[PDB]
Amino acid sequence: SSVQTAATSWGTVPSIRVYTANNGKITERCWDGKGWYTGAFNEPGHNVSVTSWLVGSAIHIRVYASTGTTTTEWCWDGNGWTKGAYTATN
Amino acid sequence: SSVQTAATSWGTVPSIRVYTANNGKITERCWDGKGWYTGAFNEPGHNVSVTSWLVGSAIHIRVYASTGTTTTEWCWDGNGWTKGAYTATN
Amino acid sequence: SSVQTAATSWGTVPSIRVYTANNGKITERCWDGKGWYTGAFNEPGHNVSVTSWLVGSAIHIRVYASTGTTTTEWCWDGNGWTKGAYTATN
Ligand SMILES: OC[C@@]1(O)OC[C@@H](O)[C@@H](O)[C@@H]1O
Ligand SMILES: OC[C@@]1(O)OC[C@@H](O)[C@@H](O)[C@@H]1O
Ligand SMILES: OC[C@@]1(O)OC[C@@H](O)[C@@H](O)[C@@H]1O
Ligand SMILES: OC[C@@]1(O)OC[C@@H](O)[C@@H](O)[C@@H]1O
Ligand SMILES: OC[C@@]1(O)OC[C@@H](O)[C@@H](O)[C@@H]1O
Ligand SMILES: OC[C@@]1(O)OC[C@@H](O)[C@@H](O)[C@@H]1O
Repeated sequence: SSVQTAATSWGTVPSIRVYTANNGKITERCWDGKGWYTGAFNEPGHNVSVTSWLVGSAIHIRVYASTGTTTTEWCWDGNGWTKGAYTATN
Repeated sequence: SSVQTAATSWGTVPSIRVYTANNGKITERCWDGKGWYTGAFNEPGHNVSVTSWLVGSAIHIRVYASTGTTTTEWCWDGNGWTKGAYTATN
Repeated sequence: SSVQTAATSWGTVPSIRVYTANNGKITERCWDGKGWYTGAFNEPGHNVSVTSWLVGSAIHIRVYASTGTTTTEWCWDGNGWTKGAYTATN
């Protein structure tokens, strides 16, 4: 089984985040113009998607991690990853 | 097996749409700033991807639903989901 | 068993790019307002994700193609697809 990725970007530099689900574990690689480095994201999940939006120059990322029929939303709003209010009855 | 998701967002509130493939069916959950609810999208499919774009204040969404090697495009343009012109030789 | 897609778009026409992973081959279908056609992207991979951003009117596209634990970044920056500096630790 191949890894599964999800990717988002913002601005014109750009900044890029790539999330990889590997055997149930989702980690994050980051680009800000000067080389790829490992990010703070680390959550369980066999499938992953992501969206993001800017307010001014402040980025907001939402990552959706799925295992079985359970999708968990994870939020970045400048100060650490927190669990979001997303629910879905599957 | 796990569900598969795809997400899109627009604006600064923001608005968020999350599409989930589950056992041959794709459904949609929506956020417009005050709680999650279930959206109009409801189409068969085992894999899903999405993109969207604003034209002034008007959002357009395209959802790509695939089963086997067949991929159907569904269009939102302000009032109702309609089948799109996408084709691909697979 | 179903094919896997990823989509991105830009501008207000819009331009759309849909990437399809089918049996270890990722190919590209393009829309610019006047009908669908096949693009120049052809790379090996079992999973695909995409992000894009505009620099003025010039589009920049990053496609992340994964097989096993290897993810390769492919870069469009106006004149041909080249391999990007993305690496990970998988
Ligand atoms: O690259 C730095 C960082 O804070 O940027 C925002 C998020 O992508 C975080 O996971 C990441 O650690
Ligand atoms: O600030 C976090 C939050 O309110 O952001 C908007 C949506 O993603 C919600 O699900 C989420 O809980
Ligand atoms: O959130 C309300 C709604 O009209 O927004 C646009 C589309 O996502 C529709 O499916 C959805 O029901
Ligand atoms: O308005 C619908 C439509 O023209 O929008 C742009 C593309 O998504 C086309 O495939 C689609 O048929
Ligand atoms: O539509 C023409 C084209 O050059 O546009 C940019 C990239 O998507 C290329 O693969 C594609 O062939
Ligand atoms: O111009 C190519 C490049 O520098 O663009 C930004 C990032 O996608 C890098 O991985 C990539 O090598």
